[PDB]
Amino acid sequence: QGIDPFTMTIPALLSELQARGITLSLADGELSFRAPKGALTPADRATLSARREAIVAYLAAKAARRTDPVTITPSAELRPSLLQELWWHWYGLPPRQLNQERLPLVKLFPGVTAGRVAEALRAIVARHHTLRSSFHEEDGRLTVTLNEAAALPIEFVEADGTLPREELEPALKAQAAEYAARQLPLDGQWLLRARVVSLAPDQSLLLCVFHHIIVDAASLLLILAELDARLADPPRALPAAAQFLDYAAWERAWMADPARQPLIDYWARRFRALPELVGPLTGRSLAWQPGSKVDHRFVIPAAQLRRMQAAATRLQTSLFSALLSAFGVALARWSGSERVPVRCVGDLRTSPELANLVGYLVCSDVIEIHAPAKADFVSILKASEIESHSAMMLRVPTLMRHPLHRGGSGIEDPRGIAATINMFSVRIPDERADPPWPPQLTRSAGEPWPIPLPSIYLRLIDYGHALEGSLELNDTLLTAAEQAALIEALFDALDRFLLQAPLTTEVL
Amino acid sequence: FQGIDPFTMTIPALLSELQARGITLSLADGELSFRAPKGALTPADRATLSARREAIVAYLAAKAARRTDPVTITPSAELRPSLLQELWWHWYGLPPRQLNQERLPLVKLFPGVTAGRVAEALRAIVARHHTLRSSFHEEDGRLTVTLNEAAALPIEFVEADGTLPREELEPALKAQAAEYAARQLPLDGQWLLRARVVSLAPDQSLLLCVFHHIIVDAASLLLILAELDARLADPPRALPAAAQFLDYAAWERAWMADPARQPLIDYWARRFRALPELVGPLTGRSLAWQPGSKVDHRFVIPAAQLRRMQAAATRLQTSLFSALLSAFGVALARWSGSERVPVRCVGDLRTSPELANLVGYLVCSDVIEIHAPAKADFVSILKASEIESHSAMMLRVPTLMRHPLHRGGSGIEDPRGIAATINMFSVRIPGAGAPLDERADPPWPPQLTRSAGEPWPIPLPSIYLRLIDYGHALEGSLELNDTLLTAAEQAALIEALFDALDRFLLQAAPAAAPLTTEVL
Repeated sequence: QGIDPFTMTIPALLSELQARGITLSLADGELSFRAPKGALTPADRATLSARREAIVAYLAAKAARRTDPVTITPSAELRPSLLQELWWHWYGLPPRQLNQERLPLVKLFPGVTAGRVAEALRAIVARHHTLRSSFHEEDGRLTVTLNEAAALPIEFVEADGTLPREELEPALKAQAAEYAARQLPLDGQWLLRARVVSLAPDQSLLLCVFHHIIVDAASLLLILAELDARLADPPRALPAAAQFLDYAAWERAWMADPARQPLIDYWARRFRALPELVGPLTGRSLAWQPGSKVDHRFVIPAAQLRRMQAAATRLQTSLFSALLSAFGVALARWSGSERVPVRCVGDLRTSPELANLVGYLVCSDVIEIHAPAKADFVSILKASEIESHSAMMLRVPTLMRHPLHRGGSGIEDPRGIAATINMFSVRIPDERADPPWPPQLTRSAGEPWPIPLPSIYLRLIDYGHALEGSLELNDTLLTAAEQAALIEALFDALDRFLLQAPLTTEVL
Repeated sequence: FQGIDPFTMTIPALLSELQARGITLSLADGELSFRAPKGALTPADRATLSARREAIVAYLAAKAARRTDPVTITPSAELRPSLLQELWWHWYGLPPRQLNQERLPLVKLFPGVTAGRVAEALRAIVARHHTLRSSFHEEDGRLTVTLNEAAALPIEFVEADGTLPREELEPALKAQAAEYAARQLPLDGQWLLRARVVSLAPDQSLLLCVFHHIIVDAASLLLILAELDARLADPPRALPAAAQFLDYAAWERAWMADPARQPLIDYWARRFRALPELVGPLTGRSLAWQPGSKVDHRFVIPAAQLRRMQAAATRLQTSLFSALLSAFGVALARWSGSERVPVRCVGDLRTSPELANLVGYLVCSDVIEIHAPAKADFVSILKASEIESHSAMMLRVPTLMRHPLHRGGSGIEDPRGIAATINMFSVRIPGAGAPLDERADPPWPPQLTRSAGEPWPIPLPSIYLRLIDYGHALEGSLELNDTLLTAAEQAALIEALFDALDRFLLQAAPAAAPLTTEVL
């Protein structure tokens, strides 16, 4: 619990009161509290009185939140979703699309014929109607149509499955790479392509590419799970799934309700108050600008990842939260600013009604991490956990997703926050006790972004046995010395706060 | 608990973080070395240690100079004043009216025991612990100490009418005790204690003693009460072995004169030059000790709230004392507006078995600085302050911030520059302390009793919080210089203290009590 409740954030103030058995509620503009007798102290009452405006604003936002159950009713309307409009109008149709428009799927199906794989894939496409979307503009109005699943041209090619493991693996890897590198234009007829490689009469390799406007990473996992179930012998039952087209109608209705206005206003106000980070050596604003996207990839192997999970347990927190706090501390140290906003990528599938919905359901949780040099890590961690829970409770689907060229309600454009983090876990099927630190880094070639590029974007996937990371940077905005210092700051934070949680004597 | 900027942590906190990783720093032949698992010390660690090498070596040199167990006290030392007796004598002088804190009273009823048996036991205690018989005088200005004979102690016998009704007898006995305790016991008097037995009846005796504080501390008062109980029990209990304070005094003088002490002195002198200065939040006046009027604000925390405070300290994995110290420091920070609060913590040198049961004056000070930035949380302040208290206790010097000086010194003795003192100790004597209060919902804050002012013509501790944990209750007295702090400053400091106790130690501890809804 903080020392000065008068200057805590409202989420932290409310959480502190919650831990002492005091819960606040808003009804008809009247603010009230429920607690055991004498729990609310005169000092509490003075704080609540001094900060009444902010408290009631926060509570009105909370009243406008998405509440369970999310009840999706079938919709006769076929129209672009709010997020599809944001994507289409922001990214446009450049002659070469950004690589992030394409999401590949690569899966070997031992024992299964190419025809059975293609049949299962086509049935998936027939089932989740959003997969068949096709977009075009008429008079500036974006419109969507559905292809017929029967018309999907699934390609069949062959490879010699009897080749030795050490020639066959590179050949298949090169086939997948070439396939995934082809353009999948946003205005194309189909927003996916599928190809089956027959390794043998009963050995098949599936290669798909889906357009990111229609499919998120969680949906790729859903598609793989549905494939495994359909191709098992005998096939397993398929869990029911709502349709994204129906969700899209529900979401447009939910967003157009004036009841949302307290929530929108809350976020808009918070974003006006966000500080600006600058290059530590350049003083340039770190708001998003065009540039060259360079990816710095690394893998934390099993032993170190296990130490990190142990440290996270000892801090009574998730691995995600520990990593988010280390990232914020690294950014504070690197930038020189003790207040660091971070855009955290999340998944709107947080209720059973949305569990198996195939589509685009990516969202953002924006928090502000405070790392004063006098503080300890666990304290920053605890504060950030509170901010993360509040942000997740108060999610708005369009919030800091894609930038805007116009308009908006002040919550949509993410360009003013330099740093994004995107962490998730995968649990679908190294061990050196001698891993170096820092882990080995591979620097990618630069991808040209003629449009604003996330200045700093840390992607992390926890596979259980390893943690894959990619620090994507605007190599045109950050100097090489700035980039190296940020990498050093990141690895130092990870080591100090998460790794370090026979005896020799040396003179120092 | 690990800080964000190790470059600016205190050395005790830095060493604590490294220890948590199995990294131990040592000093040998002026060379700083480290023991650790083979890949533990990282380049960032090494850069921090190299940049802070001078202060790290100074701290370890202080630690090497520390008091180490065992304390081996040689018996039958020659008789001379202790270092602390000289400090007391020369500081306080012999004013025509002494300060009340010179007198420590003892009041104990011994049902079933005749007056002669009580007097025999008390005299034997006086015969056994020779420092009790000290008497002071000057020879050409040099403080000199001699011993009275225990046989010559004039124990007074008086009577009280034990058959009077309880409501006549109890006030009468309390007035006898109060009058007896109020008489002067001059520092230069022949005896530095006096004893009187009140016969309520031939076999009902009330013992009244007064001891001079230069010779007896509060822990020794408890030791004397325990020894009386042992001596008067049937059958009598063995008496626990005790070293003599006179011999400890010679041991301590030699220990302080050893040149090996110099790095330790040096460390503290340097720490104290760096102490911030606190000022009154409404006056802007320095809160260093000044003459004035001592007013005591007394209160009692009853059983139900004390149990909640103890559960909070258990949940924070700390002692009740550490929790109370951190709450006091946070209150001082909020009240004063200063995020850095020095606190003189009164302690007891009896921390090893060689000093257990030693009757005498063994009071010491542990000085720490509590850092309470408004954005910090309580548990991190608590954890850091624990580290500071452990280091300070390890590096104790008996003369450190005990009594002020008119002259001389080594830069560590005078405590006047620290506004706030805390003095916490525990008692586990059945029936001792405040009346029991087993209400499950006692009011908060506790009722406050303000004493009349005592005139201090010499520098008076500006803020002194005394706390006694009796098990069933926590008795408190906040002693304030009523000439220095305005009434509004005093009220605000008391309110800050009670708010910190409530918010960080009491709250979340109602165990499913009735819920009410109120409009704000």
